[PDB]
Amino acid sequence: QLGELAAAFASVPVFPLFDAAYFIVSVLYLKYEPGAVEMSRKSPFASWLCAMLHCFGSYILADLLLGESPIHYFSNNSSVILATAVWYLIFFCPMNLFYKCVSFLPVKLIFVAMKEVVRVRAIAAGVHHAHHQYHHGWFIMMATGWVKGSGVALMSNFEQLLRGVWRPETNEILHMSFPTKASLYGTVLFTLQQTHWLPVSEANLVFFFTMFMIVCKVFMTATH
Amino acid sequence: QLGELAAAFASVPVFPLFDAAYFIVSVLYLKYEPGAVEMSRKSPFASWLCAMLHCFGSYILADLLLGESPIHYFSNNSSVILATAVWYLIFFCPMNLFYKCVSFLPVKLIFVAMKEVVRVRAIAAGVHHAHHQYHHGWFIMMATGWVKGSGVALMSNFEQLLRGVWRPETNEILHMSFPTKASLYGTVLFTLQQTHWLPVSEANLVFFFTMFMIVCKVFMTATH
Amino acid sequence: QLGELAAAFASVPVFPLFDAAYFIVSVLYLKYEPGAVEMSRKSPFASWLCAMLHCFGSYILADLLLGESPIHYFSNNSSVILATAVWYLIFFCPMNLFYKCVSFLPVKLIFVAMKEVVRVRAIAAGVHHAHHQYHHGWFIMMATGWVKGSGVALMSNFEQLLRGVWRPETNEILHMSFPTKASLYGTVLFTLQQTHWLPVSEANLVFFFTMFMIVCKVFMTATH
Ligand SMILES: [Ca+2]
Ligand SMILES: [Cl-]
Ligand SMILES: [Cl-]
Ligand SMILES: [Cl-]
Ligand SMILES: [Cl-]
Ligand SMILES: [Cl-]
Ligand SMILES: [Cl-]
Ligand SMILES: [Cl-]
Ligand SMILES: [Cl-]
Ligand SMILES: [Cl-]
Ligand SMILES: [Cl-]
Ligand SMILES: [Cl-]
Ligand SMILES: [Cl-]
Ligand SMILES: [Cl-]
Ligand SMILES: [Cl-]
Ligand SMILES: [Cl-]
Repeated sequence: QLGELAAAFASVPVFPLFDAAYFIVSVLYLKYEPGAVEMSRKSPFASWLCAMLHCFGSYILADLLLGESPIHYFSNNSSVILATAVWYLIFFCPMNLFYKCVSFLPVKLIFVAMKEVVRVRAIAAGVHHAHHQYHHGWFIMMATGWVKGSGVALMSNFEQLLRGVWRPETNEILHMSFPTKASLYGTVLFTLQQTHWLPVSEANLVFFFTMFMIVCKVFMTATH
Repeated sequence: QLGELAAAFASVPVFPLFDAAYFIVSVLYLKYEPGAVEMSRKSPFASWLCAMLHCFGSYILADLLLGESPIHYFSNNSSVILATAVWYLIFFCPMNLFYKCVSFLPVKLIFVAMKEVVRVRAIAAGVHHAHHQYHHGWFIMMATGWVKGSGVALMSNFEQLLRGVWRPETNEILHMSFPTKASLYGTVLFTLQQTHWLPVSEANLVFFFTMFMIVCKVFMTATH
Repeated sequence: QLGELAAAFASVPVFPLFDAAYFIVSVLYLKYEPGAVEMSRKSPFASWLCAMLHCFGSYILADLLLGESPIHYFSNNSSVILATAVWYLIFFCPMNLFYKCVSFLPVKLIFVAMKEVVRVRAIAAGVHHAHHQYHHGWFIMMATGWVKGSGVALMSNFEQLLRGVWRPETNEILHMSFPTKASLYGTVLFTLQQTHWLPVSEANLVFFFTMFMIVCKVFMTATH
């Protein structure tokens, strides 16, 4: 009955709870960046735009690669408003109370695990979306699923440019971090599953690969 | 009978007279930039391409955001040729006579006022165009109308890159100028008018907001 | 019977032999770049991505200008695999034997001449493709044919950025090289031929302009 459990796991509604955890962890990483708090005070619109890049950068990159509107996902008003509320509560909550609650390690590890549920589902969705437009475009499937999982990391050089920072000596492609490298393995596995060369159901691959990302990210977050 | 006057005001043909004033003021600002005259002598094609960015950057940004061809507007041959003639007359007219005529303050203030007529119409057109593709995409309407009014300012970091200049410590989003900040207020007003939440006709909003931009820009130009 | 010869010349199958020569010369130029060999050892994926930019940058730029998927051409699996094999054989062949064979001057000059056959055909294809979408878009035809011939040269500033290099003081538009400047003349000639204002058959223009590029590039390669 594992496939019955994996089907319910791979079909959980990501909105709004799982997307909220994705937004919280992403905007928390934004606040950790240098000058982010100062930027939210002096340039609040640029700070909000930076948070939208962290929350929706995966959709922006996928739409750019597929020749679609890079802000197509911003038509989902509920998701944009929810991400805006997360950005406001993390940077402007009185007593910084929202930051204190989500940074609590037992609460943070749960949001980190819920973010990996959204990431793996986003990788598979990128492969399936590209396959619908190119039935045999294996390199397009792998590229689309890769940026859907890496997200804002692949546009870090220009996320820094929006903040007024320019460090061209490195990029996430020249030196991949763990989520970027893991999303590359993920988009290859989901592409092979699309080719029917990887004999496994799509729900089982979502379940097993999400648990791999959950165990890795929770261990990496709790260690540091 | 104000709505009768506002209807005639909001429907004036921008081509070619009002677009010419838009091109003249934009290329004049290009010539004010450092090394622009030297660039027109040593790299004339790059100088012409820079002038097209100042004349058509609003259309380039809007088409990029909506996933359309960024040079789609360059199919309008009459507008491209007219902008090319303005660029040639400003940089290469014998005795620099064309520059002397358009830089005359009474003539320059008229071209500045006529440019604001094109800008406000461009903001409203960006909101209406985005609404046609997304009936409830409020954030897409606001983004499209914003870049239609700001124009080349939002791509200043890469307009400088084309000229061989790189100043990443600032950008028009991190520190907005007046036209960029005013276009943000304008695209919100025209979006609210599209939502039918702002109880005012589209022609009255075009008339009142253009006069606001005309008064501000003419006062800012005559002061300095 | 020249038009009979020019028709057979302008219709030779570029795949796979002529495209292979295009890939070999392009990846050879990549290996000549600073730090390229070191990059292939420490960042092999970024090195492969760099080689795809040299092999397919003309298609990436044309699809970007026309608002199509910038990786649309990567659906051609045979071409991507062939370019990947060329990249692997140039950087990782035992004894560096593949590099030694293709760098042999009599063999290199043949691959250089075969690359110009692909470039001129790519320029004409860009003009014809843009004309199909814009029957009278002369500036769109010229821009599309230009990037189809220049290729990765017009994106050199960002090909360097992928490698961790940033030299913004110059670009291929501010200071054109010979292939970039020749592709600009080529796309104007093929556009004029599309307008029916240049009284010459499309096959004769392909034949005469390819021989011009072959003579120039072979002379430039053998001299240095
Ligand atoms: Ca498109
Ligand atoms: Cl940083
Ligand atoms: Cl602000
Ligand atoms: Cl998704
Ligand atoms: Cl997707
Ligand atoms: Cl098919
Ligand atoms: Cl400057
Ligand atoms: Cl030039
Ligand atoms: Cl418009
Ligand atoms: Cl528009
Ligand atoms: Cl609808
Ligand atoms: Cl270099
Ligand atoms: Cl790697
Ligand atoms: Cl082609
Ligand atoms: Cl093409
Ligand atoms: Cl037509």
